[PDB]
Amino acid sequence: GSSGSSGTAHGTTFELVPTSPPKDVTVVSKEGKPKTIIVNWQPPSEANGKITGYIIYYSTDVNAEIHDWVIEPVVGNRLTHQIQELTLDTPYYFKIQARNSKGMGPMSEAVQFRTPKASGPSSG
Repeated sequence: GSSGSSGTAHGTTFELVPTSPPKDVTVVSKEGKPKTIIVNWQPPSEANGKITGYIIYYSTDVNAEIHDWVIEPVVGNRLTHQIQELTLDTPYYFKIQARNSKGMGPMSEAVQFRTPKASGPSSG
C-alpha cells in the first residue's frame, strides 16, 4: 500500500476531505404539501475520512454560479432534508454534498425535479 514505519498510533496525522459525490440521491414530494419536498441521500464509499454534516444547494436557475445558489446546511449529520414554501410548476435543480471536520467536497450533478401540483382544495 505505502511506505512508512509505525509508532504513535494516536489517530490520524492528517485528513482528506470527501472528494467524491454522495450516493442514493433521491428527491420526492411531501404527502399533501406540493410546495414541500424531501431530499434523501447517502455517504460515499470513499469516505477518505469521517462525516459531520451535509450541505444542499438549490436555485430556480441552473446555469447560475454556485454563488447565487443557496446553502442549506444540515445538522445532526442527517442524510435527508425538507424544503417548504417553494414554487409549483417550476423546474428546480437540487444538489447534495458531503462535508467533514475538514471541509466540503465536489457537488453531484444537477438533479432536475419538476415540482408537483395542487390536486384538490383539500390538503393536510
